[PDB]
Amino acid sequence: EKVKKLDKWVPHELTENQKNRRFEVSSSLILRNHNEPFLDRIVTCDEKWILYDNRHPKKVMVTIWWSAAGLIHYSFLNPGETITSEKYAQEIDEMNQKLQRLQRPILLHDNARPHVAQPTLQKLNELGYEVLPHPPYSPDLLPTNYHVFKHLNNFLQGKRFHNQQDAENAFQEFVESQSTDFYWTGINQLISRWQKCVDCNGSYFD
Amino acid sequence: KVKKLDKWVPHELTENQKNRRFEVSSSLILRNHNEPFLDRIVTCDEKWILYDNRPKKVMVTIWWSAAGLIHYSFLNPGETITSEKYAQEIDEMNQKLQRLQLALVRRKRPILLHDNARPHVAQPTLQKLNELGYEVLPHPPYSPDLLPTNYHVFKHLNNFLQGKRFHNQQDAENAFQEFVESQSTDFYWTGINQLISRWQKCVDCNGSYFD
Repeated sequence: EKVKKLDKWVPHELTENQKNRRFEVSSSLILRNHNEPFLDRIVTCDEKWILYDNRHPKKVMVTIWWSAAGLIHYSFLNPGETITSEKYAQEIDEMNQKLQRLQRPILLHDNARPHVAQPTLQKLNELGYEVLPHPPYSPDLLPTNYHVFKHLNNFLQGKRFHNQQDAENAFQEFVESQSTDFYWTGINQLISRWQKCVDCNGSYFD
Repeated sequence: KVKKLDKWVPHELTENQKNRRFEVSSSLILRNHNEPFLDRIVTCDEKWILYDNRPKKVMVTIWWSAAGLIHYSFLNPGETITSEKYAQEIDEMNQKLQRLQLALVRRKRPILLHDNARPHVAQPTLQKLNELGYEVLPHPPYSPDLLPTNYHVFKHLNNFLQGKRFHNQQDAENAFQEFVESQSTDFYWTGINQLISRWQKCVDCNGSYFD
């Protein structure tokens, strides 16, 4: 049985074992960061379906890569082209190129997805990326979902797009219209979130 | 399933079991490369000691670190460890750590490497580690080749226990004590400062076993 949390499908009631993994990771991150601060090294990412009609249907999947410094790279996935480990690998590799030019980094993302397989992992290892521990079923702890994609939504409400290029202009209008303070905030809010999780002994706190 | 290094690990790792082992080793190597953390590790695991060694048994637990033994403890037969008891165990282990460290310049903050797969690793245990400021290193399921206790200490034990029989628990226990006391401080350092190379191999082997 499932429920939608931050647009992501998640247990209608976490198991005891699922709250332990959340508490354990949250606790350790809070401690890690207090002793050896790393928030400012975090690169994070997720995907969101953008619906052509914001009141089956038609929609386009976007992927965004960002850090507290600001946006790094987003791309769109063409309708009917479900993404694979080897292209994600690609995505990663040019994400890294754009980053280098702005400028080791630490990646925070949902590791429990398909395109997160050997080629992908290979790429990150190869490129020198440490992946941050992340408890299963925890959208509340991924900044793209609790921050970025949430504000995107407020921006998307009541919008009808006709062509793909329109959606993309709405997204890109949105991301590009964002201050660096917007990204800085998404990331630096993590510590509070880890704490809030711990206090809830690993349950959802919002 | 099938036993490896004493513990029940599958015959074939599903493709992600091997992915997780890769994801962690890669990250741990990288993290250690950016900010060395080995010498802050405190590791521990549990092992049914057997009465004749070439059924009656006695479970032993050992906490240690690259600097030495910290604390070990036996569980009589018939007794099961409770998350609360384990929590108490941690609190005791911790107190020894600080006497051992009380000697130093700056204690740095301990990173526990241990098997969270156990069942007595639950809220009470988690609460205690948190309450004590203990970081917990990530650990891939079914990966005894990565816990030093299992691959280093417990291995050299089977190697000193072989062809030995005792007809009482105190006498088993006594054997263990004899062993760990005859280990010099850099026998422990070696179990720890060996992880890097063990992580790598897991990576070079794309998340599979390597011995």
